[PDB]
Amino acid sequence: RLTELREDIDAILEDPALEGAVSGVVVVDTATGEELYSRDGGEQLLPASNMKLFTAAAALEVLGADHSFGTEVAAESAPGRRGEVQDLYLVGRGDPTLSAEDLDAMAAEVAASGVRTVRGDLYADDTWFDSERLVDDWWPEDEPYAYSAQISALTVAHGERFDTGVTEVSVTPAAEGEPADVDLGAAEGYAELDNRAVTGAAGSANTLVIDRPVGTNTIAVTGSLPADAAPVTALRTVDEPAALAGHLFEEALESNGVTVKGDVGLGGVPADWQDAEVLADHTSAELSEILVPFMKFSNNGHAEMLVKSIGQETAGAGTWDAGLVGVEEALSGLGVDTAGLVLNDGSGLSRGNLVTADTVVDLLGQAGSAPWAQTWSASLPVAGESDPFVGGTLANRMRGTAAEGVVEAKTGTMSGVSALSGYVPGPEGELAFSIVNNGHSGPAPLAVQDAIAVRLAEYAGHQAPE
Ligand SMILES: [Mg+2]
Ligand SMILES: [Mg+2]
Ligand SMILES: [Mg+2]
Repeated sequence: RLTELREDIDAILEDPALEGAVSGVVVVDTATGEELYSRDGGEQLLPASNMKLFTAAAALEVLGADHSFGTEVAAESAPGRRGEVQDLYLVGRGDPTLSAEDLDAMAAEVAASGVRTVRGDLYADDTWFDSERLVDDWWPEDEPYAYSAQISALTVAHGERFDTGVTEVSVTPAAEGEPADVDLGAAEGYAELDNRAVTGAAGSANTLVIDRPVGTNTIAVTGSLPADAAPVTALRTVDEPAALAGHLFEEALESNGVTVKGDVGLGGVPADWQDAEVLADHTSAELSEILVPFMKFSNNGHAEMLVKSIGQETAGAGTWDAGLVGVEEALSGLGVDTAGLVLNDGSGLSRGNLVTADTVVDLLGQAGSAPWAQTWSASLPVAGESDPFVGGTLANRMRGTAAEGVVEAKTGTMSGVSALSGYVPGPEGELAFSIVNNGHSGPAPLAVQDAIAVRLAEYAGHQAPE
């Protein structure tokens, strides 16, 4: 039975899509420790978003499943008879799920505290983390796109998936020959608009492009949107997420009847403030709950903020250098052998990351016996599940196979890198597997990955739902 499995996986790995590729493929029975399959398990390879497995485990170790994140509003003293304050600070301590609505609610609280006039300036304080926005080896051509959002302790998260440091751009066709309409979303009045896009003839070709040119806070729209085309909506990153948070808060205060006389900018609560008066605050959901949108949808921003939050907890340092050492030490303390690990970020976006399939499987086993095992597993994509908050990045994979509803695994794909690692429950055992592919030059080998996970589900004793 074991020999059949090995031959079938051998055969799957002979696929032409893996031409020139190196593939770490390890399968283990977690009840015994029996190595069911091992090929190039000690080989160092880029994990892409499989890196988040390491990040999430360390976050749960260091911060705890019950950890929550805070945001506050502070003035030098409370408002008095006149209901006045001078300068005002919006202070973020790394909430990756802070919404525009959360800002309105804090603005309401400011007003309820007796503030009627902010006489001075409004500052956005993101000093809980450093101001290093992007990892060294991240590619600047990726910068406009949501997965490459700048990292800040104070950032507005968009939508139910909580994509941080972005605005939603909507482009709507007008009459043929007239410029297309561009709505910048939350960044209206913050980001600059360079709209060069025109409306094309009905039935013409859609060539619309939405950019943020490198080193600018300009949304540049070019090309042609057909008069009969549906509006085009895209998430685009902004420069300095905290300053957008400041702009949005300004508008919320005004909206809530608080007049702001001064300017909006970046700044930290002054050292010489004797006893800051906290006029409003907000507390995020607990980490266990945050893990779900983080891991199901592979949120890069969440991982990096969690890394800087680890640095804060272990060292009082909201930085990648401290956070990344914190991840390694946490993993060691969990029992994971971290010899093959090279940590350059938390998300896996960095091409400077290295793992081995043996290390991933090692982690999968150690996480399984950790007190937080259940919140950890609930965060992972479940193969072929149609509800996006359940299926995640596996929503449209392995449907109508034995893996559907059973395989829990994390994905990770970029140019020349693809990975799938997780668990296979069954009337036999809860198998743990890692598949890491590097070096292929066509599409990512997702079908090869699916084929292994399905064979494993079958080996485990499962059948396709019909
Ligand atoms: Mg706090
Ligand atoms: Mg606005
Ligand atoms: Mg099944």
